[PDB]
Amino acid sequence: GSCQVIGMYDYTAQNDDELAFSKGQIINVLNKEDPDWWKGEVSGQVGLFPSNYVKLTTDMDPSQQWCSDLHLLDMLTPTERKRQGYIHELIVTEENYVNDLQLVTEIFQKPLTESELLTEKEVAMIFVNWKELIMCNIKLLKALRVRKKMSGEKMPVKMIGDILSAQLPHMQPYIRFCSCQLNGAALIQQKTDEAPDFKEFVKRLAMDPRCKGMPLSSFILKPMQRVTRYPLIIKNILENTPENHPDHSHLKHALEKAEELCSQVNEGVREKENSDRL
Repeated sequence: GSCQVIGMYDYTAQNDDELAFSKGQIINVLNKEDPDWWKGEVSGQVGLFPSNYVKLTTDMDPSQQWCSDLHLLDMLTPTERKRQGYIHELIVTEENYVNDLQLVTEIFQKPLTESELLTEKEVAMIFVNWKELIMCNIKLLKALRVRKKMSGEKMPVKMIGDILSAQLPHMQPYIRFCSCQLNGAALIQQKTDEAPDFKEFVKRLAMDPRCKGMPLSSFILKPMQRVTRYPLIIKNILENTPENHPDHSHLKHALEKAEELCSQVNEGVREKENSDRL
């Protein structure tokens, strides 16, 4: 089964059929036949490598990636550490996510609603209820920030499910946005093909350093990506919350609201794509 590993030491290839890598480098594992020589790939290059020189990423403590600076982290149980780790993966990636949404508007939406290089409808077709998403997610973010503040600067957070359980219901605008992003994507391509003024303008918009080289056709995919990601993170938090824990019940409720949001979103996408045959 495909998975990632990180190099725990440097390794120079000793034979032509080997994969050389550096400490800290992540390599994609293609197979683990030989329990000593994994087949890996790094940047399109495939080779065998010593399995004892590597560490599965899934075996890495999540608190070490998302909150290594948490206070008293080393005093917590191994299971509460993972719980803090996943809680912070949720909060950190949310900050990351909300800011990217904002970024799209600032450097792509507004600069296009002024470009006059396309109608008022052609802007809705691409960004649809994008602004609406920024609103319900900013609400979530603010709520998480507050809980984070309530808990103490770099202090373990005890509850999170209540906020997610409460916040997920307002995520309904995603069904609409995700359902229409398929055309919005076609639109952007049509224009960047028929309107030379367009291809150039949107090419300039995208070179803003904060885009790190990502075209608007990929930023537009983020709302869907975020919706499918939630369940995954919430389930990991739940799994590290015992049933006698005061947040357990909320987490269970939140996982559920998150899973169906994702279902509703995916149903809408399919529905909308099917109706484009009638």
